[PDB]
Amino acid sequence: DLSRSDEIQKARIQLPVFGEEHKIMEAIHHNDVVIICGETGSGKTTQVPQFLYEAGFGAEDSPDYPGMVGITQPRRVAAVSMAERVANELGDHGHKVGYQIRFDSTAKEDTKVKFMTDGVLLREMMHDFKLTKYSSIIIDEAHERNINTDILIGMLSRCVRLRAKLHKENPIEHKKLKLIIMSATLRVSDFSENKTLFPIAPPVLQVDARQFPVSIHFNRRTAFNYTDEAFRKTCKIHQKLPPGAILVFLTGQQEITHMVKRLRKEFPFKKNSKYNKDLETPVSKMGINSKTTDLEAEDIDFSVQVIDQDKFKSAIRYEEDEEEEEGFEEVLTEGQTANDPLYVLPLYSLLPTKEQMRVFQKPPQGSRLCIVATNVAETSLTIPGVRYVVDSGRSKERKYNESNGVQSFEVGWVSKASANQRSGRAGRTGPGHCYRLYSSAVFEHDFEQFSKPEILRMPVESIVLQMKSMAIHNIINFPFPTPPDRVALSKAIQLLQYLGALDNKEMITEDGKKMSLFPLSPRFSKMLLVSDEKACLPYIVAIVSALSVGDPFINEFELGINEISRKPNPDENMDPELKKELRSKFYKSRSQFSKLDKFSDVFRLLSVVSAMDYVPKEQKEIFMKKNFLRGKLMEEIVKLRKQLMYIIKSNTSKENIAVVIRNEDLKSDIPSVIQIKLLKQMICAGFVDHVAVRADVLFPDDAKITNRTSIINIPYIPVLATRTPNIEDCFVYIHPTSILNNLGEMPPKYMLYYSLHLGGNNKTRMNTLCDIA
Ligand SMILES: Nc1ncnc2c1ncn2[C@@H]1O[C@H](COP(=O)(O)OP(=O)(O)O)[C@@H](O)[C@H]1O
Ligand SMILES: [Mg+2]
Repeated sequence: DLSRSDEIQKARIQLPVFGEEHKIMEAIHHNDVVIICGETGSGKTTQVPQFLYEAGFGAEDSPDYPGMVGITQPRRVAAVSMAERVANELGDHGHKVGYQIRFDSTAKEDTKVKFMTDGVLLREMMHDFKLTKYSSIIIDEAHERNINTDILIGMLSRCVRLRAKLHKENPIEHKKLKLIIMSATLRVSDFSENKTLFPIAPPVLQVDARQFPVSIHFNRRTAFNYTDEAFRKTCKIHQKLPPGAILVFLTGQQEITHMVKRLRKEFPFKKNSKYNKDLETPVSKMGINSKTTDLEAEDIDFSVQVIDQDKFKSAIRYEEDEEEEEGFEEVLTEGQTANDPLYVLPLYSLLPTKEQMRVFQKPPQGSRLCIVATNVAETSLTIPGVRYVVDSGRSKERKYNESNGVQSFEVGWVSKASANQRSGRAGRTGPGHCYRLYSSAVFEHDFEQFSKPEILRMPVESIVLQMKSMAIHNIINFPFPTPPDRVALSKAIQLLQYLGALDNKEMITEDGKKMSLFPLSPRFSKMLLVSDEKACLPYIVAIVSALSVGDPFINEFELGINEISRKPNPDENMDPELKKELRSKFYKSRSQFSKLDKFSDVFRLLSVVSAMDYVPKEQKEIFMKKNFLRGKLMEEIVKLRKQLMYIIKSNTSKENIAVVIRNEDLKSDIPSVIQIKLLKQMICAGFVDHVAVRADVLFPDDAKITNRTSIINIPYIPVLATRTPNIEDCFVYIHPTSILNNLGEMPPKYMLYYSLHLGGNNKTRMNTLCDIA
């Protein structure tokens, strides 16, 4: 027999999924694949595994369902917390419940209900595709559309098909597999209507959760300093409004730690109270890297966007086209004071497990609970008693810049769907309030309706590399929920081959696996991997960071000081002396960063970035102004170098003991001559498919050229280019801003280019990196 406590079984009957047990189990008995949709707090994660367990799934001599019940989460916080909750709810059967969030954790013997991440199950499928240890797999939180979730759903479609075939043949020897996909929303047509996933559409069950009304309060304007605004709003809620918990939505650990410290200092418990160490978080993050667990966007610090208040405000100035703050008309109730202690706790994915469990316990009497969380608390779990939500409206998400191939992880607006999901957390126990730290205008105009599936926010070569690191062989025909185009997939496989991440039979190499460990686009990952020779790693880190952020050099044409037009075509129609003096100082400044190498634009980049570390704080602006630099880009490059250094150091160890890096660690020696030649080979490894040979070499005497041709007129041809019936439609040229223009000597024979550019219609121009010998 199974025996739960009175508290437990009475909590369960309130949950809307509990009431639909009948329809759910009926569908599961009649169908191998079932989709269940229900809002957060419905009881999906806690109750469906219990339904299966009570039905005999995993029972030690079940004739049809002896395998475990596996349930995946895209979020490891949810995996662990919801495992602990289900173990509690199973009473004297709770020992059957375990979890696994690390690759090399080996789970308990008697575990029959197993919570794990996405990536854990993907890895188990490498050793047993059929997942024979499992009677049922629940893919949870699918509406988040993380890349591993999409991949797992495709993999499981094949697995369930195969298990059904084998079970049809011999049911004593091969058991069926029940696949259940669970979603917070109805947006499941990429699963339910996808015929390559499910030839026969699975049933879609809807659970009708009862959410109390939540009053939505927009701020009048949208503050740039959202952490200060959230602190301010949280204090006002706490001091004026009746009992109930506060959930604050920030974007990452650093912000959360700082905000929790401010709140504890503002509303402490009495001096040397026991509670002022139940709140202590002596370890800000667990030792974690990509070798042991699947990094989530939230965990990765690699941001390339300039933060800038002026740019922010001008981007949203339409809100200035149209008195008290709304949502503060309720008052304190008896036994409350404006200065009650705040039982404030952090909640983010890097948080140690024992600390992350504190958020479900009741606050001590006479205090108010405040959870400062990332969007882990948006749909993946529920904090009891939340009456007030404070929404920064933002999150850290993966982004892919199509124009330059840079993958990064950036703070930006969430979708409207996500904002509404955040608000809803204030409506689980009773009517509540959500305080959005942004205007109704900004919400309307700049919050996208729906967030893009992560597969659409990735370099396709990253998608392919991840699947290949999971030993998924057939990429082209893989049943994606949202498939990339076959052409892009083929090109991505070929790129990974040029990078040596896939071999000639399209299988991952050892260097491929190492690259798959990095959160960067594979060209950059490759350059960092081959870089640990002759103390060259820091130079490559500087170069990758500069390329990721962008060109900090303001050029003559942007300064409006060019003597000759950018383009030679003769179309369209104080200041002079000053312009000539500006040109003088500009070419001097440029030359000052061109001393490491005479042919290589990438090394003038390295040069400014290196010089930047010797310019003390009070010189930055003078430095910037004197050198026509984009100071915000330079500062961002400093920050990114430090982030990337942390990423590498965290990867060297198995357990992360990487130390905070300080600005003084970036001080570089200027590279030696052989160091420079080597850097050129490393960069070339990242861009092997981008070499351009002077047309006069491949074809001498068959094409025009003269003694005094402008350098910018000297034709190059990318070796991998598609020769056309009329050839010259395919040549490319050196840009007039490059270092090469100051040669006079003839330009190199083999040049390495970052990319080619066609806007600016004279001719296709090269964005040059360096020469190849
Ligand atoms: N320690 C706990 N962990 C998780 N949920 C808890 C805990 N204690 C109580 N609960 C309650 O259990 C319910 C869990 O619902 P859940 O299964 O997470 O729904 P869904 O997965 O559909 O969002 C919540 O309403 C929450 O209030
Ligand atoms: Mg859930």
